[PDB]
Parts: sequence; C-alpha cells; structure tokens
Amino acid sequence: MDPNTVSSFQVDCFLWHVRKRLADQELGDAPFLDRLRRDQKSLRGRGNTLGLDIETATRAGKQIVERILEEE
Amino acid sequence: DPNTVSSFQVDCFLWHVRKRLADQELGDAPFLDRLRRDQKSLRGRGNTLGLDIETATRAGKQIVERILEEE
Repeated sequence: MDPNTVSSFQVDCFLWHVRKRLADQELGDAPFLDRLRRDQKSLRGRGNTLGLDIETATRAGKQIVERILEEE
Repeated sequence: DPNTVSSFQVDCFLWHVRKRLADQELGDAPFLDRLRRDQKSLRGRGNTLGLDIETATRAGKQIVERILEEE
C-alpha cells in the first residue's frame, strides 16, 4: 500500500468538505455542484477500495490541510 | 452568475492547496494526474471568464478561510 494513496484520499475527502461548505453557503455554481455530487460517489468508491471510512479520512485530511492553510 | 466567480476562485485556491501537498511528496500517481489535468482546466476557465488565476487564488483563500472560520 503506497502511503501516498492514503494521504491523497484523506486530502481529497477534506477538500470535498470545503467544497460542500461552499455549496451550503449557496456560493457554488451549477457545474461546481455537479462536480461535488460526482466526486462524492468517486470518494465512496475509493474509500471502499482502501477500507477507509470517509468521515474518518475527512478528519485526517483536515489535519493535513490545516498545516498547509496555517502557512499561507 | 456571481457563483461562477466564487466557484472559480475557490477552485483555484484548492488547486494551490493540492499543489502544496504534491510539493510535500504526499500525492500518489492519480492525485498528480488530477493536479496536472485540473491546472489545464482552470487555465481554460480563467480564459472563459477573463480572470487572472493568481488574483482568483488569493480571493479563493479568503473565501475558504471565511467558510471554515467556525471550524
């Protein structure tokens, strides 16, 4: 198991949450919302393959992305 | 649509976040493929909208920090 595959999934799960937050705030346009729906299905598939819970991976992704954001 | 501008700004910033992670050697091959393909799409979107990516990226940072401010 490539450790980068796990980190990539965790990051993608958190970035999905960020985008969902944009949608919740009614700031996503129609194509943005379609990417959001389609990517959710994609992440579900990836999580299944990896044996990783999406919510758990999202939290892990948050910690990874938080360290990028704090250095911005 | 103003949401088209906001969506582009957020997408630019999130691409930058993904690039940062790739720079940190955290990306696998599909992650890197997506980063590279998406850079081309964002450049296309920037042309369609007449918006500079650098500027939209900074605006995106502000939107993201604002929508995550309570988290």
